[PDB]
Amino acid sequence: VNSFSGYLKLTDNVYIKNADIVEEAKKVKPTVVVNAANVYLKHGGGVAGALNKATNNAMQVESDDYIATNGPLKVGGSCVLSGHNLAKHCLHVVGPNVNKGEDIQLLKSAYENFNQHEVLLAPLLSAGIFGADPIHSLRVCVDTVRTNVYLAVFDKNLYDKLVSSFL
Ligand SMILES: Cc1nc(Cn2cnc(N)c3ncnc2-3)cs1
Repeated sequence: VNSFSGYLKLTDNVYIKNADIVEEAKKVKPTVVVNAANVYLKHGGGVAGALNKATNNAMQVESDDYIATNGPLKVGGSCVLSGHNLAKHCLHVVGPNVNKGEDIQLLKSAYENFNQHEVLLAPLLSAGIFGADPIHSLRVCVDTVRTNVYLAVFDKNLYDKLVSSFL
């Protein structure tokens, strides 16, 4: 048993809910929240800007020290940093940004990072302002992640579309 509530079950291991990932993290305090990061860990908008704002910018301060030491992530890569006030850990995962001309084939590599964690609260990678088709992102998630993933979709209209179209 875990503390996640109100999720639709898609598969053996994938669950989904219409909720802001920020509001879900505050309520659950999961072991791992996934950030939809970029390679610079510059948390401007989408899930990164919203998560970072909820940490009072502590996520960005920690992230800048990480980049100063290690350099940028790879597209498709990740790093584990603090979850601050939202979670034990934040897994910063870089999905391809379609709008940036980033290769969509890297989305599977991005979701493979989730398999290093038994349970995660996560957004749909490369969706929203990263420009990918969210229906595709959900399919790659279900076909790639083997650990237990609780997906938060903030947009009501997108949630209803993802559920109705899910095979
Ligand atoms: C770059 C990306 N944006 C989203 C959409 N999205 C944006 N803002 C939030 N606070 C969200 N919580 C859940 N999903 C959210 C997915 S990936």
